[PDB]
Amino acid sequence: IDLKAIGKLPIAMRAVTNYVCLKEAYEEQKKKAADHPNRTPSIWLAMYRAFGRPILLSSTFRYLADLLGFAGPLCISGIVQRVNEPKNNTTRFSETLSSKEFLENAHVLAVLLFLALILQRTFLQASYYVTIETGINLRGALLAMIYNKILRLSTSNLSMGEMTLGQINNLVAIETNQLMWFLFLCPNLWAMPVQIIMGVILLYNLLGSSALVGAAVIVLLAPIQYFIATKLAEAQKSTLDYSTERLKKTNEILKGIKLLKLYAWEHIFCKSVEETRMKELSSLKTFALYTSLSIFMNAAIPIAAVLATFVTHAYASGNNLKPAEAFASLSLFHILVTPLFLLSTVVRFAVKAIISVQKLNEFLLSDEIGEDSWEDVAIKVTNGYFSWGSGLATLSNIDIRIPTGQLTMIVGQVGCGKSSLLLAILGEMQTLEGKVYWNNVNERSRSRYSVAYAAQKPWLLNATVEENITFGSSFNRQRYKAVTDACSLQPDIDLLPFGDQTEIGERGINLSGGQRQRICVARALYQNTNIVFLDDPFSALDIHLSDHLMQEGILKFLQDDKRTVVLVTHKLQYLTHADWIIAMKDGSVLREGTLKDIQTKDVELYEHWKTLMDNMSTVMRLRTKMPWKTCWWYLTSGGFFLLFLMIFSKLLKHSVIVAIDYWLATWTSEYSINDPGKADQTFYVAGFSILCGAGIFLCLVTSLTVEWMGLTAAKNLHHNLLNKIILGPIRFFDTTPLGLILNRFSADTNIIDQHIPPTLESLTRSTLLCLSAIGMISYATPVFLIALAPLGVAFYFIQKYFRVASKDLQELDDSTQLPLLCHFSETAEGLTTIRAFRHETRFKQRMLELTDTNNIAYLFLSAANRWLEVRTDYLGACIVLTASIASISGSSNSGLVGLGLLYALTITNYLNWVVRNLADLEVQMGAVKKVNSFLTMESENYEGTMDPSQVPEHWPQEGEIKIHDLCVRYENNLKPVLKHVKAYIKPGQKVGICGRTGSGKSSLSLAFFRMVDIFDGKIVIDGIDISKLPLHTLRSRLSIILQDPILFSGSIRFNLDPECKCTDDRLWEALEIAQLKNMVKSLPGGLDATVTEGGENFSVGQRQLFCLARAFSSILIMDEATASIDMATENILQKVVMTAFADRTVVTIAHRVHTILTADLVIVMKRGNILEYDTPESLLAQEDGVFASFVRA
Ligand SMILES: COc1ccc(Cl)cc1C(=O)NCCc1ccc(S(=O)(=O)NC(=O)NC2CCCCC2)cc1
Ligand SMILES: Nc1ncnc2c1ncn2[C@@H]1O[C@H](COP(=O)(O)OP(=O)(O)OP(=O)(O)O)[C@@H](O)[C@H]1O
Repeated sequence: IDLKAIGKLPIAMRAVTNYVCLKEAYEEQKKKAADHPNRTPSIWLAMYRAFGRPILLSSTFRYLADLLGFAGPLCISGIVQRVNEPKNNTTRFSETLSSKEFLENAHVLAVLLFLALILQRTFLQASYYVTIETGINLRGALLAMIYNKILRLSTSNLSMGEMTLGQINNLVAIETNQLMWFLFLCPNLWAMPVQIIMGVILLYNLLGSSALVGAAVIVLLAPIQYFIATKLAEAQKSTLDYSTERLKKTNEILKGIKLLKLYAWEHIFCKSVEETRMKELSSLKTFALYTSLSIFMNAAIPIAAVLATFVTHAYASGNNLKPAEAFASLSLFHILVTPLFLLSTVVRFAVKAIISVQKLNEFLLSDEIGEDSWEDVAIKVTNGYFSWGSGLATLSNIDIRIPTGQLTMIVGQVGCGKSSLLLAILGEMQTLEGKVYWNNVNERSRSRYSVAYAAQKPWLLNATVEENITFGSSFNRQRYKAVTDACSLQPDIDLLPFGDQTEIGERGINLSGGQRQRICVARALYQNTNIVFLDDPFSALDIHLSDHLMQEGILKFLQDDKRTVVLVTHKLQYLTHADWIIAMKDGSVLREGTLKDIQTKDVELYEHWKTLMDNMSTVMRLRTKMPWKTCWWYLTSGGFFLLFLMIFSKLLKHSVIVAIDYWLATWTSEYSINDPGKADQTFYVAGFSILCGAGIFLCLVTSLTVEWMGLTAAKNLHHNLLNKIILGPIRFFDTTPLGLILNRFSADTNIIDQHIPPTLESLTRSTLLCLSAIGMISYATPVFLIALAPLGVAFYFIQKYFRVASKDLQELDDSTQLPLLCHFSETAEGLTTIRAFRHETRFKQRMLELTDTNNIAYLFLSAANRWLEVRTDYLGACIVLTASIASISGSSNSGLVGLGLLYALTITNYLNWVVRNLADLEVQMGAVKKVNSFLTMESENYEGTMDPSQVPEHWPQEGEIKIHDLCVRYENNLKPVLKHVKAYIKPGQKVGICGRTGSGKSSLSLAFFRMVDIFDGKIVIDGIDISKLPLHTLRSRLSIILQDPILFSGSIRFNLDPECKCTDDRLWEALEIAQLKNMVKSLPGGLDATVTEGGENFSVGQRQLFCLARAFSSILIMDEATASIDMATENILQKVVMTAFADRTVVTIAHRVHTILTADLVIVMKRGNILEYDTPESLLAQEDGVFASFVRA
């Protein structure tokens, strides 16, 4: 694969030269515009003179190539002119003459055509290859500048709080890509008239008069596509917004798989979501319509146009048209039509580039100056003003110099200024107004080169945690491991699948806010030249009974070391030696003292405080013809007249166009001067012109056919997913990550909706047209059948090479763009988190490598495409020479040679289209196959003769269930239980019972979750067989509680999705529970209130589902309250007793006394499962019952 092949030109245009050009251009812009500061409000009027890398070579070569190409058809006309044979009556001598008769000879013209074709193709490809190699550089430059102005300026930002991710939202991939594409496409806009005008002049010169009327039609046909563009863009935007709504709803739905997999809300939660898709589907249909129409515009106008000219042929009154006069005219028409689509694309591209550059100028001209205005002491200020950045009059009359090595902490939660003052001390905040002085020596950035900082708003790297803490220094096990073990991350030690080197942070493994603050303080610890600066890091993530432990680890770490260590915390848990304190209240620090010296000043301040206290052979070797069978699956299944109608229609239209050409040949076949006459002018209008309507009609039908098929398949494919995974087995869902499933649901549905149809249409059109042309060229000369056989056949092998080669390069590209954008994700996301960490300049060091490391692969892919195009062009030129030589040797008639040469010139260009479309289809279908293999697989059957049983909510025998006795080793690949634990429970057991870790999880999962070979045996449960309960409805009757009850969506506003028009959820079944009372009884949100992905965001009064409200099932099952307030848990227990009035039986799973302390009826267990029934807890102590529980009792 050779993912990182070579930089091979990092000096040329990677990082250094890009800045060396763009910065100088900016300097020239500012210096010149200084004279007219506001008379002319330009932005990048000097963006022309930005590089010195000329683009004039591109335009010059392009103009030369266009002239040669447009000349070619005149050579075709010459080669057809000499068809008439005027000999046997005059054979001039013309001895030794050179320029006299060198022109009209056929063979010399043919060789001229070959030379011109090769030269034009080569010049064109080389010129815009060079242009692209410059474009890439421009993109690198623009990015380098956006970073230079976003890194060392965007730290002290206060207006940016309106949109904190605006930069990483705009400049990520919408702007730079737009500018790179527009630079690579500019020559078309600059010199497309150089082709249109030239073609018009040639057509007027050789066509005469009957064609201009039929010629100027296409010059207006192109604006039809330019007009369709806007509507297509609007439809795409609407579809994108609907897709965003669908994606958010799907994320919410899929986030509760284990919760909904058995409750009464399994399928229903997707109902509207399904409609959502259908709803969104409607918008997609609208977009498809315009696209299909656009294809008709591109598939009909030429034919139509030429008919017009031939209609105006009746305005010429001539006998007929010389076959050497109109074949070349049609060739010119078929050549002119190419750059018009480029022009139409440029119509939108210019607007996109202008918008992007203006947005970039506005962003990079937004308070970026003044947001960075430039014994180890820094602070001596006599300011008449020290503004909170933009906010003036914030710190008036501030003057303080802080002796080092102190615990300076102005503890205060209200009006403290701890963040404003903390940022303004080290100069990182714009409080420099007035006069500021520093110490007599540093041992001009305001004396802060020895700073050290830790998070106040948490921050985690998008990489390994160990990387997140490496902090740009050495890394050896001794000091790092000692610091880590001072306050060990044991839960993080076991939870990370590869240690601290495993996934961590955003788009990685999650981390808690307490752990986040610990990580921040630890990365503060593993820093050198420690003169640390903190701004109250321990007011929220308080280490319970460990904040003192953390401060003692830090004691032996730095407070027993020679390094200034401070903290600006407000907590009184670690208040020992909290000597330094201030009373700012919108003022500077005017207080400083020892532990009791503050009481000397005797402020009401001290006293008051007390009162408030895998293999390559299985990937590469099987990569050849990768999607074939999957493509057959794609087309066949969901194709409404996929090939019954659309294939036949496409073939009919193509053959009809070929017959139209043959009819054009027939109309002017041989009657040229055999009959000037008056009745021979309109003979063939029923043989040639009468078919013209077919050319404008038949294709139009096919213009929708392919697209229509795709639309149907999309809905069906999407529906299949919902059909497949409406409900599923718990093993896979508890095994695989959620992100991959969400990606398979979203990205692949986008691909199948948007990109497959145009690729298929283009590939089919190219293949069929090339085949038709090959057939014609073989007809006109038998030798052509042999003559066109070998070389292209060899090309076939070469074709196969590309059919893989660039794909792998694309594969490299497919990953190459992942990291670099994340860089622009990180530095900006921490707009202030990386303010003054003494490594700001060092941020460029990695970016300037990444940019080149990616643009190198970009250029490699471009070069591969260029080589493919050149090879196709030369193969076509060879085919043209062969067919032309054969036609001129055979010399049957002018019509045959004209048709052959025109079709060869047509086929010259379609090979690149065919190859590119083949690659696109292969890659797209391979992407489809990733989720098309799991299209409808079913792994949870339901085949039971369970008779109709009423089974109301009544409790038969208090839910007596003892069905496990010496449980066997479980199976069915669903996290089996791998031991033996006989089960024998207490029927009338109200309160919960302590349990061992060995079987606590197994029992918790065993309350309702299915299993085959787990604990089968003698059973007495529920009055119906455990295995014979109906799979249609019985599983809907169960109930569970999540480990830490999280209901992300509303689940209250629309909680009456099943048949409950109870009209009592307001205050009768919920307020009495006293946990839902806060959100219901005394709340104005109402019976229709929702919280976005929150089970604990806005619902703190009842994190668990309201048990009484659901009983406005009958079996209640508990879990492990990981983050529940003990008082609230006791209140919920009182509500549980209120429910027990209707239940009087509850089983729970717990291993700690905090959840198993209130036992009223319990059992005496065996190794983790209940062994016998016994109320007394002391009896359980004598036996093996509660010894592990006794470890706290
Ligand atoms: C100058 O050009 C044209 C001239 C005429 C017409 Cl009517 C269309 C174009 C055109 O289409 N565009 C403008 C400029 C342009 C862009 C790409 C190509 S390319 O050779 O097809 N290369 C790729 O597309 N991708 C590679 C792979 C990695 C990404 C970047 C390069 C060729 C040219
Ligand atoms: N991003 C911001 N938006 C609005 N006001 C701000 C911002 N940053 C600072 N301020 C202002 O600066 C003043 C000083 O804030 P201070 O440092 O006391 O907050 P804090 O004590 O860190 O907050 P917390 O107690 O939650 O940690 C506040 O009155 C606040 O209005």
